[PDB]
Amino acid sequence: MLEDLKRQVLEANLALPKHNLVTLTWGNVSAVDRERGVFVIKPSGVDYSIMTADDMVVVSIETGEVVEGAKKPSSDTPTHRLLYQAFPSIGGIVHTHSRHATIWAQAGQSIPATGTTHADYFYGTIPCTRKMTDAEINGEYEWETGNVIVETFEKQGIDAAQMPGVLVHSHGPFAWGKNAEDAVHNAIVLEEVAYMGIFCRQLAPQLPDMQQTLLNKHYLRKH
Amino acid sequence: MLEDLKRQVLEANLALPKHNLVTLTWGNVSAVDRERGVFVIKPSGVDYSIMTADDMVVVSIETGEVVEGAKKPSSDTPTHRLLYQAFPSIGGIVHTHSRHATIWAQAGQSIPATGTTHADYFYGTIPCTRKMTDAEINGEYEWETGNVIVETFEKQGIDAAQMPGVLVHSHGPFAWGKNAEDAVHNAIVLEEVAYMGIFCRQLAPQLPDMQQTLLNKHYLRKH
Amino acid sequence: MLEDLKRQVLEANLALPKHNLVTLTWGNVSAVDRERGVFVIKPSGVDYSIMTADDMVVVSIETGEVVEGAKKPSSDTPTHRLLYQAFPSIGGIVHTHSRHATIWAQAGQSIPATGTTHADYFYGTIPCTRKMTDAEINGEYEWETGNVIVETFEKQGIDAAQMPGVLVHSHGPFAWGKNAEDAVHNAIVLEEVAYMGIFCRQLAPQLPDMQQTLLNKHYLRKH
Amino acid sequence: MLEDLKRQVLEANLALPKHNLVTLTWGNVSAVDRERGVFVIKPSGVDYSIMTADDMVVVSIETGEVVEGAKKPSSDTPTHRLLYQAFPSIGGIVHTHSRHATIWAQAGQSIPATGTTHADYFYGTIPCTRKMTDAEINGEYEWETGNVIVETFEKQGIDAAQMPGVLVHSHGPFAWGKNAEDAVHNAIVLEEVAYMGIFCRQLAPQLPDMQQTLLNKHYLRKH
Ligand SMILES: [Zn+2]
Ligand SMILES: [Zn+2]
Ligand SMILES: [Zn+2]
Ligand SMILES: [Zn+2]
Repeated sequence: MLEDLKRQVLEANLALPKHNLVTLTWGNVSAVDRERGVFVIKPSGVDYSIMTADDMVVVSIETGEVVEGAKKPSSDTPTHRLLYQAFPSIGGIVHTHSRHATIWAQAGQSIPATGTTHADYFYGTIPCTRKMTDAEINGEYEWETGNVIVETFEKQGIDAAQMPGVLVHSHGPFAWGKNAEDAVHNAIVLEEVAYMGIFCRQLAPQLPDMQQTLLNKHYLRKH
Repeated sequence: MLEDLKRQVLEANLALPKHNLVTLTWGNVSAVDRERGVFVIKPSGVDYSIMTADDMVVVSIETGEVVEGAKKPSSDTPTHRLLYQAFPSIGGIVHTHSRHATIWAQAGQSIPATGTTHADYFYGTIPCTRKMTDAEINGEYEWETGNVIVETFEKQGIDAAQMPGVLVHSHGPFAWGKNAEDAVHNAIVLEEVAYMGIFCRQLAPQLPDMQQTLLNKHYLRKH
Repeated sequence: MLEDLKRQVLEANLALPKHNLVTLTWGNVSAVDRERGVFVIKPSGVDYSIMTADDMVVVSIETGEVVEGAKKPSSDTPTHRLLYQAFPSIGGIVHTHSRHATIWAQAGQSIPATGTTHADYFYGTIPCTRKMTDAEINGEYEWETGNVIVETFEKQGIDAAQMPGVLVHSHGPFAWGKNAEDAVHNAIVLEEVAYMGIFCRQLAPQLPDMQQTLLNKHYLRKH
Repeated sequence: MLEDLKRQVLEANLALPKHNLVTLTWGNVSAVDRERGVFVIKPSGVDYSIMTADDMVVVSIETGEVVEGAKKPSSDTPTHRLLYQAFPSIGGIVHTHSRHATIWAQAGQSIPATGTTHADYFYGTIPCTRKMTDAEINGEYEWETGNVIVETFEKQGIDAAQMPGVLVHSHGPFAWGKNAEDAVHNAIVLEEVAYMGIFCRQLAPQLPDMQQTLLNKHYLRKH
């Protein structure tokens, strides 16, 4: 019912292993169609090497119910849905356990902006959420994961439109963008600055965050 | 005599270099057939690029004697055999010297669970064995290596069915699963969490193990 | 108007992703033609996988105006131009955000010469610039970036002909050479010594710079 | 005049980039023919992608003079020659600047045996030479590099037949074996244990060298 969207989401998902952001069947990408009040997401239980546009699943933003698709949607669907509802500006969402972004997530630390590479895509510190409560973990887990992300941005006054990424404590990264492709790009850059962030810290443990002026020059220039 | 099993084991072995879990001729995979009281394992002295299903060797679980095969079985056969005998639930075993899991093994330290990636495959700390005694090293080495692994799980009260992996002090990782393929997957994830475990420790040297609730949510959800 | 030069610059740019010096669309290479008072540089907004020799842009060294080309030149053109004007000897320039060189840049530290690998291409410490002032960042940024590089070499008395590389604080590496190809080679070696520099420091935090005699033997031997 | 040897040496050299032991034109492999009193080595100034068996150069062990070949021999020829003369048992030599072995070399530290991976190929600590004197550096450099290696093994009482590798302070690794292929294998394993050696140290800074019994079990088993 949204063949082109399914194609985009299919290609985005296929891009995950190509850019070494994932292994086995981890990761998932989705793209939204606000007008139709629905979003397309990777299916659960399908290898990337067999995946076809038909395997993509269409889900209702409002009810989280599957509108079209023979396969079961990704188990992360609730988190995606919550995010689309909470952040109006986003059009695509990417979830992976890319090694270095995940390393920061497991360490429960935020990735500070120390380079223009980072400044070009994330306006400031890429936030890491607080740990989830037992109530949250044992309740509607995936949906609750989404709430913890939204809470992180709200309590810290950060605009989801200027920070297309977040690290979920002890879990991994979540990125988003204008569309499926854009989200994938932010996901790869997120992994990139996560990697460089580890070693530049090692070289300079007391390195201060980059100059606000430089951060502004780069982020505001684009966007 | 077990053509399909030989095919599975052949493919599993071939997967080792594809996933960069090994170099040269290191590593070996085997799968069991309880009813026939036998297991199929990689041959010793054969490059992965020349290996064929016929090269796989069939070995008796009870006697450790070669039941069928023109080639010599992997020198690690005794360890595999011991493990099949000791852990009834396992159907496949993988041994590699994958860089990061091996780094932990040489450091003689256990990989703590600090992420959901880990929680999805290993129910808790991936154990590292104690050093082997000179008696053990100079006796039936490979067989004794198997005993040290079993002893590790017993003295620490860990269920082999919930912890499909172990690190042998100063040597390398050993993984297992329901079958050849499943064992290979656990082997690759083991390497993965080993890698992330190194750097998340660097970022947070005092990082506590992940929340028991989160560990439970993830491991118990599957399995 | 300089088909062969465009070919060289096209190939050089295409080499960036091949040698894993870049991702997405980052990076850019240019080569000069002193006699014609012009230089050819990568275009802005074109994927490496679609790039053709026609996409290359010809720019005036003196006016920085586009002499030929349907596409917009790289946003880094001003930095390139400034460098060609300031350093007469250079014939090619490469800019990338290659992970390890960039790690040093974000750490704001210079890469010391600790190996003959380094000695063969850089005569001494590969300099990292000071931070740029707000005036510089908010003025003609790219052009000013070039000035900060030149100032670095002048105040430190380093000959651009013996040090084909520099790290721009919080940004990334810039390399150059006799031509497009030569610059690319220096860029890859720069990344290489940046990588080894990180870990040899970890192994030996108090390691002194390599023997001046060894540095001289290697650099002076070639060049 | 030794077509088969030239083929072997050609393939060995070509293996260097395949196993990521080198970049650009670094590295070189040679194999000897004691009876003919000559050795075949990679040529200087030829890309790996263009190299053919004819490009290999034949050199006299006794005079170091080129016996056959249109191209100039590797600038490292003297070091190779010296080594063949000093160590009768070796039949092949490999020199590379493989990242991790080179990291140890630049740090001027020896790689301790902490794993069976290492034990299978190197009987003990892989030695790193002392720094070379100015007299040595400014004299017959390459030949002198060979002398420093031999001196290292002699003063430390280490048998070249049991330690197919060495690190030259501030330079890089040198490996050898029964033949070209065997030397290449030792070179790749040397890089491997160098890599793991870096991080297992990070995990366990006070980790003692592996048990002598385990080292013996593994090295003596083979060889
Ligand atoms: Zn996840
Ligand atoms: Zn082993
Ligand atoms: Zn840049
Ligand atoms: Zn060298």
